[PDB]
Amino acid sequence: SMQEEDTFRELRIFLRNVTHRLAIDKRFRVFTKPVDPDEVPDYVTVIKQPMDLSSVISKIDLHKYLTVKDYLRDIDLICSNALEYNPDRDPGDRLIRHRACALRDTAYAIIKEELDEDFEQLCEEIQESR
Ligand SMILES: CC(=O)c1csc(NC(=O)[C@@H]2CNCCN2)n1
Repeated sequence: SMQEEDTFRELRIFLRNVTHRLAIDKRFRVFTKPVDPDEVPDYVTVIKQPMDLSSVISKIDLHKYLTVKDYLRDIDLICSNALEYNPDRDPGDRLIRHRACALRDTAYAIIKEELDEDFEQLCEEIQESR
């Protein structure tokens, strides 16, 4: 319905705002763009499903997210891909793991503070109806 499309549009506006606040954070620069194969050649080999904040923005605009849970699955994928690719005790790995966990924690905390639980519930019920 037209009312339901307004609901999903509000969700997209919210998700773009959260994603922008993550993308401008200096700690998360490594997560803002796909990994360059010329720079990191073993990445495409270890990580089967890459995800980054620019790809998240594109999926918002393609109406791929109908609930915040769909969005958080891709935030969680950014984080879990980073932990998987950086498992070593080396400081370069430890730094990215710390940033990856901060990205995930920050996104969850913004959503917990700013997304109305009834709004998310409405989104889920519209989605379950289609
Ligand atoms: C996006 C992401 O997770 C990513 C991008 S570069 C990188 N890891 C490194 O550059 C290496 C890995 N181990 C050797 C020392 N640091 N991880």
